[PDB]
Amino acid sequence: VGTFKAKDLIVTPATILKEKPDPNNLVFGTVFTDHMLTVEWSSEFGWEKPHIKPLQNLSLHPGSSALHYAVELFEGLKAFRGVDNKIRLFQPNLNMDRMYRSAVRATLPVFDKEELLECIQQLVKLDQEWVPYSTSASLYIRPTFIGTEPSLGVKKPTKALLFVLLSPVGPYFSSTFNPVSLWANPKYVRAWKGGTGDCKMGGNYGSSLFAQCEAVDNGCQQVLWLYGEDHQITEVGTMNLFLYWINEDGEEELATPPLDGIILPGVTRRCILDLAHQWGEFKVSERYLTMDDLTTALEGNRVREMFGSGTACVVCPVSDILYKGETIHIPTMENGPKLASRILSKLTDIQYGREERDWTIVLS
Amino acid sequence: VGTFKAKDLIVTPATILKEKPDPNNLVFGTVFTDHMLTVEWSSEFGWEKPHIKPLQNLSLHPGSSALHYAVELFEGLKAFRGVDNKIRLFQPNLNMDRMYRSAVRATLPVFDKEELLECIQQLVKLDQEWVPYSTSASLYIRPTFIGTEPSLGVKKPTKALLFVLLSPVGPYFSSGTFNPVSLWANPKYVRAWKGGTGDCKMGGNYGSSLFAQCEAVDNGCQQVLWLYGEDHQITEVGTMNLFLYWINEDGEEELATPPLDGIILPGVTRRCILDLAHQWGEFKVSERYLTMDDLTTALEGNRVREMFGSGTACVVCPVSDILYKGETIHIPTMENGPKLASRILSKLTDIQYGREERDWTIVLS
Ligand SMILES: Cc1ccccc1Oc1cc(-n2c(=O)cc(C(F)(F)F)[nH]c2=O)c(F)cc1C#N
Ligand SMILES: Cc1ccccc1Oc1cc(-n2c(=O)cc(C(F)(F)F)[nH]c2=O)c(F)cc1C#N
Ligand SMILES: *Cc1c(COP(=O)(O)O)cnc(C)c1O
Ligand SMILES: *Cc1c(COP(=O)(O)O)cnc(C)c1O
Repeated sequence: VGTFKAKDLIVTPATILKEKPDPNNLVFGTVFTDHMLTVEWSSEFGWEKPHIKPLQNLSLHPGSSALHYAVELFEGLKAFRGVDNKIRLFQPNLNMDRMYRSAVRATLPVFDKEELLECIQQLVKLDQEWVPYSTSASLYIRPTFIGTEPSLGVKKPTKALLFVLLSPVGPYFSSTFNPVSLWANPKYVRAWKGGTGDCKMGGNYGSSLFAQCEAVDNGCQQVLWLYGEDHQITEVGTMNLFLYWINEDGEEELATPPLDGIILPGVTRRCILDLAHQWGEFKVSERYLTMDDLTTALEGNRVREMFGSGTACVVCPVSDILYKGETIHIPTMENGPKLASRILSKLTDIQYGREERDWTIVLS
Repeated sequence: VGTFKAKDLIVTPATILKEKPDPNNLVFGTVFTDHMLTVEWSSEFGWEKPHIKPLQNLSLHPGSSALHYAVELFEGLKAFRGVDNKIRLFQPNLNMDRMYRSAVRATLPVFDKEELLECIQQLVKLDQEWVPYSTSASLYIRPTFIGTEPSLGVKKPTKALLFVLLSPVGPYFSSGTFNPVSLWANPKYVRAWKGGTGDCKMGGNYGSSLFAQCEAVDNGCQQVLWLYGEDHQITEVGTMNLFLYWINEDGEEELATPPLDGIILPGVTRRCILDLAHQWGEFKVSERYLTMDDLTTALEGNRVREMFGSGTACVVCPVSDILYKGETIHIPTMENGPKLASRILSKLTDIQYGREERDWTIVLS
């Protein structure tokens, strides 16, 4: 159980550089930078020295376990060009923690978290002009970890590739807030107790595409993932779910589903709970929320705001849920949205260096 | 929509051929033949013409959805060199049915099932000397279907590759005789859930299983017994369907297997075994729920005869033991012959190797 070291980085700069895209006409994860990180592993020799080199196709054996048994995991984090023109990562330690834990659950080989971070930092530094010159755009960092075992045997891989892509992304909505409609159909399940839903393992995402297409066919933008006999609301697509409301006890509450195995422990989710705890202005509950809790609250005018949280869209307001053939209105946009707007501004201010924070590291 | 057609096959023969492996010293899925099938798809142009060409690395964009969101599915079926030296596929139509259905559930593009079969048949024909000269070995056919979308967007792919590998494989167990397995039963891990993809051969179902398989091996077990629900239903033996041969609660001789309620992969071998047992008409055949309590209650009453896994891998794999809640539970399969397991093995083996005629076999094109 060794590791690749950032000290050993072999840098092959590209001799031909690509034009950067317009920040205001960007489709998410469509455009890639000049360079990538790649690190080879084998059971026989362990970690090879890491490479920063030009973006290129991967040459994979067609038996590679990533292609057959989804022996794969990824991360998502961003680099932000601040108002002071300094580039910052946001809580990147939490991403490295989550990637390591996911690697263990996948049986992919462990690595030193600080060494991968330093390798990512060198990659973003070389491609730093790709971090858009825009206070509403970012560079998406996609660490990826794949089994490359050339064997059809269902086993712990004896060959893996860890690589990192960079992709400049614009504002989540090309437009201020575009509130989403959620397609809520309990027939589909994202994740289950005893499953891998609390990891960013590829297997969790492939099974979701069918339901996402069903959502789009019914003029919704995301899936509301329901779970269990009592229809728990768990996640908004690939975003954590927050409910701002008067609870059953008549108390002002920010509620989110708890980490009981079926929720991806989001970085944004952690940051929002940390903020709401620190503010000390209302109750903060990691607790179960059902469609009946929600509809009961809406008939009693107890619901203020619902929003998704994630690296993608820091705070994504929900306006409507389609469920049992009815459109259910969530009055998020008629209540400001006051708290969603405040949370967006606090995280945005930290990300873009408008305010100092422990949560940000300036680029190496 | 539309489909690639076998009539459009572009064949690029290999100019250098590899030596075949020893039929008696084969490891599953480690050795590959001279050629592969590849077919490109895009939303813009649809299916390109299929290629049979030398085995080669795939050139994939590192954003390919197969690498990120497991936008992928596979099949497993075998070609058998029979006692009459004729090469036979076994129920290959059922594999094409299952691949199509899996493609729909994955949001990968549909294709004509007959055209893929004919493409596979041409591939196996060109590489037919790879079908081992051994009546206890096979050629494993691995159809694979991957999203190759160069975009990190979590979406229906606008780019896919369908390809087929061939791998000569020996008997499941080296000895050729039954090597009975121990199952590691830990309810903490769940293979599949209602509203999930457990009834498809989608890659996502398999990645989550490796950790549990390693836990099994660490406790001297060979396979995972997949438990489900508050009452601990026995569902599957690793990547094999589960059969229980026993006296049921009604005092009747019964072959039981869990039913296709969404959390069971509809196995070809599973279908063949039910078809046989129905046809024989010698005992009750029940697609029904089986719990660890049903099993342990039956063992206390000496009501259990045989437990076996079923699958293309190991036609019939006897179970001798289950580790569950820190106790070793003995299944007396090997002390009861195993009579039914042995009969089922013989019938399917005889069909596969052309010892007996059947509708279930197609001779090679
Ligand atoms: C790429 C990714 C995978 C898994 C979890 C999170 C994640 O991050 C993002 C996801 C998305 N994204 C999609 O790719 C598709 C959808 C649709 F709704 F269409 F399914 N929604 C989305 O938010 C995005 F647009 C941006 C980011 C970012 N940053
Ligand atoms: C490769 C494959 C994938 C999914 C479903 C079935 C399937 O078929 C097989 C599986 C296995 N196989 C493994 O790959 C590992 C394991 C252990 F659990 F031990 F890791 N057991 C096994 O039976 C095998 F040995 C042969 C065949 C065949 N043909
Ligand atoms: C990535 C992800 C999230 C959000 O996590 P962040 O670290 O906040 O980006 C939420 N749910 C699922 C299922 C995810 O995959
Ligand atoms: C493939 C598979 C089976 C058995 O399939 P056969 O067609 O009989 O080889 C059983 N369970 C799982 C999970 C499988 O993937």
